[PDB]
Amino acid sequence: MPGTKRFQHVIETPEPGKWELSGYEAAVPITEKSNPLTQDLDKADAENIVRLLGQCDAEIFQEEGQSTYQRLYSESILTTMVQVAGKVQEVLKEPDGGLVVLSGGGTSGRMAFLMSVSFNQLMKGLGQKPLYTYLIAGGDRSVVASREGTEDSALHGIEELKKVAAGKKRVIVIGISVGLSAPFVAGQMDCCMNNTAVFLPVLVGFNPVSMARNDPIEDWSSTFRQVAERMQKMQEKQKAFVLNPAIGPEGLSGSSRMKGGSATKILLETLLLAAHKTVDQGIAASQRCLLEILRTFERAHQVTYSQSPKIATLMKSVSTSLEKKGHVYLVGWQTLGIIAIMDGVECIHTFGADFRDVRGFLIFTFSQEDFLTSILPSLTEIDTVVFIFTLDDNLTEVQTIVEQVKEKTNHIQALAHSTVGQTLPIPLKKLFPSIISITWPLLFFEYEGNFIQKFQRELSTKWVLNTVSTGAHVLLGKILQNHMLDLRISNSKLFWRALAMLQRFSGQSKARCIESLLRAIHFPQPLSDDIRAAPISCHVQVAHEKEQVIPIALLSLLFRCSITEAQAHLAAAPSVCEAVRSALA
Ligand SMILES: O=S(=O)(N[C@@H](c1cc2ccccc2s1)c1ccccc1Cl)c1ccc2c(c1)OCCCO2
Ligand SMILES: O=P(O)(O)OC[C@@H](O)[C@@H](O)[C@H](O)[C@@H](O)CO
Repeated sequence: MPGTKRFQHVIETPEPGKWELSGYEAAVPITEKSNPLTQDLDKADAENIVRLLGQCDAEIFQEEGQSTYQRLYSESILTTMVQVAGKVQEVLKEPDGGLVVLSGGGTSGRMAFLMSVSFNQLMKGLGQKPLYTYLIAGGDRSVVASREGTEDSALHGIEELKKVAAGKKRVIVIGISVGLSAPFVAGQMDCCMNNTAVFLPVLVGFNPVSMARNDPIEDWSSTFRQVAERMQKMQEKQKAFVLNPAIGPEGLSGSSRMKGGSATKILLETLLLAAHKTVDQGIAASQRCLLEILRTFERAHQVTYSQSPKIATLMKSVSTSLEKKGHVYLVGWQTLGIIAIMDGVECIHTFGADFRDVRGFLIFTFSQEDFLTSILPSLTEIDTVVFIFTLDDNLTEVQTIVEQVKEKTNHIQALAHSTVGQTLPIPLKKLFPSIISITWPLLFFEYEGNFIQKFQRELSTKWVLNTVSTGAHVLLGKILQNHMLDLRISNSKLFWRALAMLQRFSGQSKARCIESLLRAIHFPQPLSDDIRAAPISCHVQVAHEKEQVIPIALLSLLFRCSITEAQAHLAAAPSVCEAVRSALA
């Protein structure tokens, strides 16, 4: 029948109680799993949210049990990180015709960009020509934009990679997809494998390959799973690498901007630093060099969440403000400015949030007096501003801008990074009551820019910001258990995540879930055989423009009713969350 093919790969809903025993749960990729630590995340108060998300983030450094999935500290992963450092070094010693590309979509794209800059800085500092570049689904504009639709074309990934690989002779492509999921990446990797004279593909993600996506890519013939299975075979002769440790599920299910973005930096910074440090010394990279850096990143988590109670309070001020239709501003310098901009933007697609609700500023790139005259006027008593800097920044810009903001608003707070025994100039000191200071012990550093100091702080800020943004919106009641129910379907992955959420919360069959989702999407047009048979992009393009697609589809199933009936029920309830909660009872 029509639609049987497009949905061939979908697993049937299990009958109640045999979720485990049907083998459906064992097929849910780790990156899409519900994290059991957060099954009651929607009931936690602010301090528990922080405690629960800090605990989920720490799963990154947790070791393998005794059967089970390799992890970051497993010897198969570290031995792969070594071999990859090894190949990065071959390129470092022959920079003529050599290039290192870091490519991802969404947050994997954002991460790739940061790291390409840093390692380019490092090489400038040594007087060598920069060898790093990034690639982000949707071009470079995507780095600071919410643009979830762009990851779905393989050809587009292959074009972008063909532009940048110019007339180079040895190219390392590090494709980053947390879920081993994005067709953008899949196409790059497959292309590298069709020309291993020039290309070396390295695939980075956090699912076992056996959970990689296996649904058809619209412009391509292989699935992500097949591409990855073929890379893994090539690794035996060291012509491709798959670097995929499990790091456990996300605190908010499928939200791979959190743990997944963090692990991506931890994993790649570690490995590239190791490679640079050890070329200088004319020594091969080794597990022991990687470990030093890895443990430093793991100290960084401890150091960061030891400041939890102040994180919980920044959380509340952020949540309070948005409950009143207020706005929230994130202001910081150099690379922490950017990380602020990334976090705010991600709130758009993650929570259905307006660009103004949580916006980030770099001193989007609005400098000292430009921000004073432009943004400063339009503030208000309920808003919130957050300053993010090190005590090595122009601390004179800092004090100024806060002084003016303290006039137009009082819900300020800040995030400050210091080496130990650095002190807060007394004007600045006095403007912040409960302040978030994070002091970093002395560490001896090989290079001029102190790149390891940079990485720790970027990462620690990421964790604080992500925990605040996510926590703030959970507090508002917009998350259901640990799922975001009311997402906007803007790509095929989210299409599937929606369908899985319908199977999970409805318990009804695969065919009914799918029918209800397509009706919801395409309403007011009815299911035709064309629509049943259409490629997933057709449903995505139409869902992307609508509101409450998933809750409307769920209600339809629970009440066993039409789309007309569920829509009017929804509009006759105080809110979405309210209506779904009641219906779930
Ligand atoms: O497209 S898939 O090959 N892989 C999908 C998913 C697969 C899958 C399987 C069970 C439950 C949820 C999900 S989501 C995938 C894999 C890695 C990273 C992200 C994503 Cl979306 C697929 C496989 C099976 C699916 C399914 C999708 O739709 C969801 C409902 C269950 O059936
Ligand atoms: O790295 P992946 O699995 O290929 O995910 C690619 C992007 O969709 C992902 O980063 C997404 O943008 C974020 O909103 C996840 O919270």
